[PDB]
Amino acid sequence: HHHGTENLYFQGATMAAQSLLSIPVEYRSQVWCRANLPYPPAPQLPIPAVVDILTKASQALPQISFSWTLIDQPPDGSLFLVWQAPTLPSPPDGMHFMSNERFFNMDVAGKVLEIHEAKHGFYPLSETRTMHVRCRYRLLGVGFDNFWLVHYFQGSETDSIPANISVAKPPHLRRYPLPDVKTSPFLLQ
Ligand SMILES: [Cl-]
Repeated sequence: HHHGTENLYFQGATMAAQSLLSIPVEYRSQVWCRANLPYPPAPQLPIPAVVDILTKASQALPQISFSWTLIDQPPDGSLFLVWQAPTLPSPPDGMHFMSNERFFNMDVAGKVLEIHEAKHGFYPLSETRTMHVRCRYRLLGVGFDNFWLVHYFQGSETDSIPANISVAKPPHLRRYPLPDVKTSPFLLQ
């Protein structure tokens, strides 16, 4: 009646469900399911690098843990491996955008790579011009459909445009300060 779509994804994911239930209800919509790696930071990745990173993560999955955690204003270079349903909205990350996220599809070795590219990213508390890009990648048909590489990096000078939260997406500033909510680790395979 509120959770039918989420429930589909937690049929098999019991540990992940148990961990989310340990979080106060008001923060359950706010957390990412993020791998405990962490990835070394990187500039914008070549497409074959993206495909290799997701492929290696799919092969290593039984030895990689995840925590529910808040992501906020990550520095340029930040790369995360996340578990997320493609039919649910991305949780907040403190970034706002002056343009709509664009969805591209590439064929790589007979597989679909999704590229969700959000240019014109800004941090409204500290930026009056856009300075960032967020990309969300996933690789389909390799048994890793609901896992994503999320990458934050510096925008080009030419793409920088005036920023104003009043017309940005998402439309609401998140509430600060953030609570400490990071769960103990769990497995997803
Ligand atoms: Cl637009």
